[PDB]
Amino acid sequence: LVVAVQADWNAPGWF
Repeated sequence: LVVAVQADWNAPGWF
């Protein structure tokens, strides 16, 4: 859900 690390629910992140 965030923009930083990998890929989350609906964003290019996770934490």
